[PDB]
Amino acid sequence: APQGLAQFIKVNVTLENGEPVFIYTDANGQVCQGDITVTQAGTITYLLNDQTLKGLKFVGVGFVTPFDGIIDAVTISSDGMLVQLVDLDKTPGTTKFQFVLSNTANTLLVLSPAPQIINRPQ
Amino acid sequence: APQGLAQFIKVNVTLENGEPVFIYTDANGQVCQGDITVTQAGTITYLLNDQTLKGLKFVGVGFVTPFDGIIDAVTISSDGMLVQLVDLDKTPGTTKFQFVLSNTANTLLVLSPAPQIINRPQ
Amino acid sequence: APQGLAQFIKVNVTLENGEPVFIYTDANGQVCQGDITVTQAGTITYLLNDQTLKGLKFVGVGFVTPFDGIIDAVTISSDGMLVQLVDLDKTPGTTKFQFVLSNTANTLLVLSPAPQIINRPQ
Amino acid sequence: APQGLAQFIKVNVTLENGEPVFIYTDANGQVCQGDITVTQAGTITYLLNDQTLKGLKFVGVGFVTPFDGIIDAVTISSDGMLVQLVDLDKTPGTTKFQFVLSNTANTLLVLSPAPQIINRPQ
Amino acid sequence: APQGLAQFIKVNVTLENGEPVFIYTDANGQVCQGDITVTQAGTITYLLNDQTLKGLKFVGVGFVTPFDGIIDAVTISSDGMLVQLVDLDKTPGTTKFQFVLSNTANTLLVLSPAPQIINRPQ
Amino acid sequence: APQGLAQFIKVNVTLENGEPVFIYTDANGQVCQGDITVTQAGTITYLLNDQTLKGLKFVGVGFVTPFDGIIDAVTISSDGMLVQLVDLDKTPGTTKFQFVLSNTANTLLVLSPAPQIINRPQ
Repeated sequence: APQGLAQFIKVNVTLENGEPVFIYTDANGQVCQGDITVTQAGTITYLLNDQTLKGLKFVGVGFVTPFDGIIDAVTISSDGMLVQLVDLDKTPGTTKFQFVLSNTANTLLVLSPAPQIINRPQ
Repeated sequence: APQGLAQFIKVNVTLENGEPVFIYTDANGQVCQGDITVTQAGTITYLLNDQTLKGLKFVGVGFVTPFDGIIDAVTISSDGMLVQLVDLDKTPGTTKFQFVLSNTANTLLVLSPAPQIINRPQ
Repeated sequence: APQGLAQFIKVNVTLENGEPVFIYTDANGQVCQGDITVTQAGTITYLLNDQTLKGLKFVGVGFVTPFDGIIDAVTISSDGMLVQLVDLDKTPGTTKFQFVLSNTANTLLVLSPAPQIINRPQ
Repeated sequence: APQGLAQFIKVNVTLENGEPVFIYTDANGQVCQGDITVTQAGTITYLLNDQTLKGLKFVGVGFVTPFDGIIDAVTISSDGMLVQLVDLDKTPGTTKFQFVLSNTANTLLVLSPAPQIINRPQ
Repeated sequence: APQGLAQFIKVNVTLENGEPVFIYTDANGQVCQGDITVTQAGTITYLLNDQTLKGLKFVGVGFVTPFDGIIDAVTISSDGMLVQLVDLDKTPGTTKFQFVLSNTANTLLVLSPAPQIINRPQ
Repeated sequence: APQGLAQFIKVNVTLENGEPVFIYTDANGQVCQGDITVTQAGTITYLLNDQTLKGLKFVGVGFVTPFDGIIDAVTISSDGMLVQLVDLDKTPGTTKFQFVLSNTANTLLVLSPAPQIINRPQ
């Protein structure tokens, strides 16, 4: 049976001037800008590396256009260290998303800036 | 003992072209742009009026600069229909925030565009 | 647009003879008896100061007559340190409530004794 | 190995004058007043029969003196229809408790009036 | 009114060769094999003694034949240290179950091997 | 940067003789036996197709040997319709797992029979 592609990205979070900075690294340790092109059905797995000392945990992935069909589903691990996106790459187009995280310093949710997902169907 | 100000805003959510649109209304039914100036300690209470048929519920309020001290705390009701912000208005400045909501159509979180809170301390 | 009043009360919890004692303090540090008169629409914000070493967290606010309309809604912060009441002060009358808290020593919920809210509509 | 006693009580909840009324029934269908004497180690199982149309669910059992040792633990089912108390009946004495329930009409927790548990150790 | 039997079993969990081993002990400290015969209506209370250093907590009790009527309900404590089974012992027969636990080392759930419950109605 | 393989399996659940039966189908609609061989790093995405009318939802994936390193992580969607496994395929070997699901008919968790994951590292 046919298998898609699994992409793996680390979401490193540091503090600069007291506020979070999101740095994505790829499977080669390279800092990457964060946008992703999806060229066939598959998954995107994000691992949190929280270096802020603010107790960050993922609570989900947010979208200003959540019904656009670019991302089919979001899954989250029980410890808030992993989120995975399912992208079946049938609907062509682009969508902006932001990571949503809790923190242990206060009761505000933390939002990343928004990368883009770009779907290029087969 | 001294009492602050309680502001009340309705967060109306409709769908246009299949995607959510956030319309804030004030205590007089007037559509307001959404930014808020806080001029003394108090609270901001947001009531959800979901007209999307997508089962929206608040899950919190997100911030790209969550440690800036403009908003002290966020509280949420058990039904996801209300969120309240505590703003003690000691730290002057401005912050951008986005509502974070779940929906019953898919597993993506929904983000509003970002209003600003502006603190003007006494 | 019209703004209500925001009241702020600290819920200090100590142990005496091994059991919790609830002491409310107002915005001037004064110990207050705990009952509140509401004279216009607004909010009541309760901040937990747990000095018991029993890991108390708010889980909500309970009522023996929960459908009486005196309190419209309860919101809670993710860390269990804040609860807020919405009181629109349309329904005149009085209601008794008790704080409900979890603790880390055992699996029993902790209840405060019951203050009263008294609504005096405009 | 030695076995304790398992008691079973139904917590029937009706509305009278728009507000909840708690009626306990025993294993013979008899209305009982609600206080329980425990004369050896065992469990007390409470089954909710909600006839209010307000969507009641147990969320726990609350105590004003939660560290008194009369009740050792509370367990709850995932549907909120059952709560069980563990009473090892080593500590003699009495304690007052109140059921704590959520409802689907509003975000206030519902509290029962308080029965007593009376421990008479072997 | 008629009272059933309350059975109490400790679920001791150790690590051998890096993996969990479940050892049940009865009310006399005796290691028992784990299967239980139920001869009248009652409850079975399982207390977790986690000696693995892996932060185990019960999250429930699982069944491959969950609709067979042998066990009527499962309740769980808020700290994950206790699970209780309600067995009304009307339906005669046997069922296999496995404890389900979370752990703090990873995001996989932990399953015990399966004991049997055997119902012998009165 | 290097990309792994994403496998997609549907977990169809029917009732036969009142009890759940798990039928896995692959990306071609073929019924498959359920065991999976993993030959490089990647993900396994399981979509629930519940045809039981018992309101099944995934709550996680359980393991009798959860620290064996074959599966690195489990993620779950908010609606309980998807679970995903991360398998980095560094640790060679095999592990047995069972799906864990809640249901709306009773408070017992539902367990599948156990497929195997077999890791063959590159």
